[PDB]
Amino acid sequence: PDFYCVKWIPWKGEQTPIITQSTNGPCALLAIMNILFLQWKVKLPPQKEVITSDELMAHLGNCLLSIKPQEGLQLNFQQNVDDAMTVLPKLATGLDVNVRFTGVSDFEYTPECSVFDLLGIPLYHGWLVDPQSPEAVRAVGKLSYNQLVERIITCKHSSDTNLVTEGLIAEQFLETTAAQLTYHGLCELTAAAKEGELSVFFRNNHFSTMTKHKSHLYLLVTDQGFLQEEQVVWESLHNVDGDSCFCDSDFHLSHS
Repeated sequence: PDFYCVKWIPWKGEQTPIITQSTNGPCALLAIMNILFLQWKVKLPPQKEVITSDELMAHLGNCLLSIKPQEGLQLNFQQNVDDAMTVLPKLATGLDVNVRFTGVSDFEYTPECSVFDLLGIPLYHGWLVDPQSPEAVRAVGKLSYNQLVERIITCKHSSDTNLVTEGLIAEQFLETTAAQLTYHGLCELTAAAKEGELSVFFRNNHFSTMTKHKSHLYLLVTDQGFLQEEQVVWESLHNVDGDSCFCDSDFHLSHS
């Protein structure tokens, strides 16, 4: 959990490095930092076999601090920086996000949110309510999965089944849509999702590098296991659940 292993993969023309989580924690630095290496925003000596939470960290800070501003955020930006810079070292350990269920770019604002909101990197999650189920739209509203828990516990105690009825039928929406994704979220995600531009995906307090390529949603292979395999580069999110096909950089299929 201290060091990290480099996959070294031919991508977009040249030999490009990438990082592999084996521990598989609430680990979002590997997920962001990855993006930067692809974007070639951070170059690594061709040599490098390994890298530390230390290396990765300081690499990101020089990368954030090298953002000159774009006129939304004006001197609002100047605090967006301070916010992020300060909760930067947080990313090393891990970071909960309060996911909203309204939309796939909808969260309660952590100040760790500010790192993405500054690196022009989108964050998305799959855990959306289904307007193809009316009770949720009403019985969940704009509440978040840290604010819905607080609320379900309030309803379990209200002597008024008018608002226990909700408190039951929220308990449904979790003790069912456990996998933090719905078919609905998954579809709606591809909707928002710009082709070919890389992003980050939240699920079960766990972070993934993402993209849409030929209008399907393919993630990266942050798994250390498939490691000598340069051609094994993207897994699919073609499906609500099941199995996924693997690819080389150019999104051609590959086999062990």
